[PDB]
Amino acid sequence: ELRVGLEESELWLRFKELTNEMIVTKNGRRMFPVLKVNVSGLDPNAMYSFLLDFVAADNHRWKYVNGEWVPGGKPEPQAPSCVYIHPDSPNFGAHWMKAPVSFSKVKLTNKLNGGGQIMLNSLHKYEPRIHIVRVGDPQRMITSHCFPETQFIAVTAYQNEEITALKIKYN
Ligand SMILES: COc1ccc(NC(=O)Nc2ccncc2)cc1
Repeated sequence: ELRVGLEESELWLRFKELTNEMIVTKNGRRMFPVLKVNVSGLDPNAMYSFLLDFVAADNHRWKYVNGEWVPGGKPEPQAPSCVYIHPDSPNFGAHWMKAPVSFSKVKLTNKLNGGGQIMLNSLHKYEPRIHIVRVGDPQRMITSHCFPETQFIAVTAYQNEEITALKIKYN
């Protein structure tokens, strides 16, 4: 069976229990933690591309009030459908399964300033989602995994000083 497992889930849950935050900027900002997954049950002989996108978790935005994240208004129009193509794409199942698949280079932005960056809206919650696309397939078969442990709010600046401190402590 195809299995995609989250690497460093215990790390992710340390941020998740504070409510996790990722900085978005004009020129784009790498994530911490980095999304990494382990893969078993691909055809080692076949070729596949790895794609990553970020799904809006809620029909509302968030605000940090008295040290607490709370619903903070009605959402902004959905961010334009940005997909990050893993730079190893396309590759053999053997390649993707031999070591963890890391999205270390993905950049999160609040401006449509190109550069393969992902456009997010500040104060909105997103869930990372990975797609495995089989190359040369007339059925264009795609499998999609979501990672609820990796949920975060996009911010132009950190709200929770504990998050600001965790980020320094573990990075
Ligand atoms: C809850 O206690 C934990 C403490 C540490 C981790 N993992 C961790 O820090 N990983 C890491 C890897 C490489 N560079 C920096 C950090 C998980 C749980």
